[PDB]
Formats: sequence, structure tokens, C-alpha cells
Amino acid sequence: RIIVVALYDYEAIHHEDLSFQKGDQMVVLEESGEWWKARSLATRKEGYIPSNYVARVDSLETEEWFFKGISRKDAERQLLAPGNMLGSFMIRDSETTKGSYSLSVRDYDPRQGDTVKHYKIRTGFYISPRSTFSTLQELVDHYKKGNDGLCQKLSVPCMSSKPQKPWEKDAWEIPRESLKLEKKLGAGQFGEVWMATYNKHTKVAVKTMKPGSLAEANVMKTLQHDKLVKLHAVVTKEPIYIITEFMAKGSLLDFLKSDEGSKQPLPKLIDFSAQIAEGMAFIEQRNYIHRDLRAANILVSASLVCKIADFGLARVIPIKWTAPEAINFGSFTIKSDVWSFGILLMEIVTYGRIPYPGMSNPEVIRALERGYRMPRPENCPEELYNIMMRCWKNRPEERPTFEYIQSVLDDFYTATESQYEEI
Ligand SMILES: CN1CCN([C@H]2CC[C@H](n3cc(-c4ccc(Oc5ccccc5)cc4)c4c(N)ncnc43)CC2)CC1
Ligand SMILES: [Ca+2]
Ligand SMILES: [Cl-]
Repeated sequence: RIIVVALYDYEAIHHEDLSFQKGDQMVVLEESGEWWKARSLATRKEGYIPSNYVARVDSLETEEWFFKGISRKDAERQLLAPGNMLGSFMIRDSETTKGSYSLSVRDYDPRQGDTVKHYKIRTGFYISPRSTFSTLQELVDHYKKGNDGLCQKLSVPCMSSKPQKPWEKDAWEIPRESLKLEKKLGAGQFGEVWMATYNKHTKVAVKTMKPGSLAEANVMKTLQHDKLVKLHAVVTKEPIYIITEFMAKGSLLDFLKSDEGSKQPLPKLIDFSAQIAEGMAFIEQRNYIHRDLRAANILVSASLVCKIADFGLARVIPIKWTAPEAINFGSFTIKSDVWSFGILLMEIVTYGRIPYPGMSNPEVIRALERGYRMPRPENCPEELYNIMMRCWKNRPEERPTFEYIQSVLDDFYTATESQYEEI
């Protein structure tokens, strides 16, 4: 007999799914993945629920200060998000010490400004050997009344964010009749992009493909990562419709040329690059290939999260983003994507400017033949430019991995020794 509790509110929009509010308890009857079958103790109704909206009772996820399955960088991004103040904290799974936990706290220092520092939690639990607590709760309560060795006294927990609702069960292939393409967002050579609605209940974005231009997509849907755009469903009858999640802030390029994007400081740009590098690192680990990396194929969520789009799509069917071995001999690999990432990095740091300004494609290729590379912008840090340069090496094998680039960009302003604070 398994009993869960609802972490968030939820309004049912399907046939047999269940409505519930936070605090409500339910009885688990079946575990089929994203969708679980349960019975509400409040309404006595039996129906499907999003598994990621509930958790076992009196478990750790049920705590307002515990965030499961979150990395250090993600913790820092969430803590520095709007609606948080000094002392804002969270406890999470250590991503480098499996089985143990870590505490992330929001601090401030006049040199850097608002920061986020992380302490290791050793197992009873303790951060400092002088103070030992029976439970994690005792630890937080302790560090709420004084910092006793910490850089900041604990205040309120980090602002939680309601997760994305799971797509309809077994609804990968859908009939076109279920869609209402409401607004054309953009038009291109190979198709269009619309702001649609699925079954009158879910807002989505659909990429319509011209008939001239399924297996590859069946591969794509397995590439599920926070920094890739989620791929929900597809229409299998020409013209093919690709139904994905709707990114409110549009493409990265247009955002960088927007005014709000023009207000974005340098560390924010670097952060964007870190997210993109993270996603590309995921694709790298999965041994996949993007084949068309650029700010135009990067989308931005309303919360300023960057997600890689159109990955792998170029295969099924921009010399300035293309590596020379890819232009000359058509050799497309992950390293050419590293080159493209260099160019993208230049796009981001120059707020959407077009690469090689005042240069045509063949002119650019001939420049590359001479060993020419783009100069460093005024507002671009030397080290970041070095990263770009390492991305722009003639031999692809000598180009860095997305794992390394991600590691560097994540801790760009943090010394390796200063990742975790010791007490
Ligand atoms: C002048 N600009 C105006 C803005 N136009 C851009 C193009 C349309 C927008 N656009 C495009 C997309 C979009 C949709 C589906 C898609 O399919 C795949 C996803 C992963 C892997 C393979 C395929 C890829 C991308 C998009 C979106 N989802 N949610 C929100 N906006 C979206 C973003 C703006 C480009 C021209
Ligand atoms: Ca420097
Ligand atoms: Cl019962």
C-alpha cells in the first residue's frame, strides 16, 4: 500500500486524469512512468496523475527546502532567479558525491555581487564536525538561527517552480484534427512555425514541413534534456507536423537583438553559453549530432532558459557557422558542432551580430584558408575568446569536448578550489 502527497496543484484537462491540490494524499494503484494511476483520499476518485507532481509521504521531496535531481549550477541558477533574497537556501543531491547531500545558500560580496555558495553535507548529518544533527531538518533549523560558520544565515527556502505537465499518454503520433494552428510565428524555405493548441487544452508550437523536404524523429524523442526543446508529438501525413513545447521568448538571436536582451549583462550571456554547452554536452554523450548550431536554432523560455532546437533535423533534409572540413569535404561531426559553438559564442557575446561582418561566404572560406579568425570584441573577455579560438582549430580532433567547454563555462567566475566551501 503506497501513499503519495501532491507537491503542486493540478487541474485535469484529459478524460481520465485527476484534479488535485497541494497537500492532498493519494493511493498509488499503478506506476506506468510519467502517468500514475491513483485514488485521491479527498475526492475518492480514481484516475491518472502526473508522477512528477507527487511523492511518498514524509519523504525528502515533500520538504520545501529539498530539491531532488538538481546540479550545482542548476541550484545556482534557481537561487539567483527572481523572487529570492539573501540567505535563500536549498538542500539537494550531491552530483559529485552520490548518496549524500549538499546545501546551497545565497550570499553577497561587493566584488561579485549576489552569489551562491555550496557546502557539503556529510553523514546523522553535519557540515562542520563540531555540530552534528540527527536529521537534515535539525540542520536547517540550526543554521536558520545564526550562521555558526556559514557565509550566510538561512532565511527562506528557494522559490520552487511548477514542472511541465506530461504529454498525453501514448500520444506520439497524433491526428492533425487535434491541432489548431493559431498564429504563424515564422516562415522559411523548408516550412513554417506556428503557435498552436492541442485538443483545446494545451498550448504548443508546431513546425510544419513542406512535402518536398520519422525514424530520425523517433530517435530525437529519446534525447530528453532540460536544455533541449521537448519534442511532444508528430503528424505522420504530409505535410509533416512536428509538435514541440512553446518557448515564450522565441529564438536566442532575436532575444539578443531585443531590448531586454540588450539589457543582459556579460555574466548572463556567459550563462546562456553554459546552458547551450550543457545541452550540446548531452547530445555529445548520446553520440548524436546537431549539424546546424547557431543562435537562430537556440530558443529561449520565459524564464530565460536556453534550449537547443532543430537538432539532427538538418540531416533528414550557413557557411559562417560551418567548420572548414564540413564545407570542403562534407565531414559533419561533433567537432564541427564545436566550431559552430565557437561561432555561436561570438554571436552571443556580440548580442546577435552576424559573423564576419562585411564578408561574403566565399570570401569567408578563402579567409579560413589563410588561417583567418574573427577578432576579439571590446566587451569580450580574453579567456572566452581563447575558448572560441580553441573551438576554431583546423584539426577537428584537436578541438575541445562539449563536456570540457561546459565545465569551463559553468565555473567561469569560480576558481576550482572555491566550488565548495569547507567549514
Ligand atoms: C524575425 N524572426 C521572428 C522569429 N522567428 C523565430 C522562429 C519561430 C520561433 N520558433 C521555432 C520553434 C521550433 C519548433 C519546432 C522545432 O522542431 C524540432 C525540435 C527539436 C528537434 C527537431 C525539430 C524546432 C523549433 C519554436 C518553438 N518551439 N517555440 C517558440 N518559438 C519557436 C522563434 C522565433 C524567426 C524570424
Ligand atoms: Ca580576464
Ligand atoms: Cl483508500
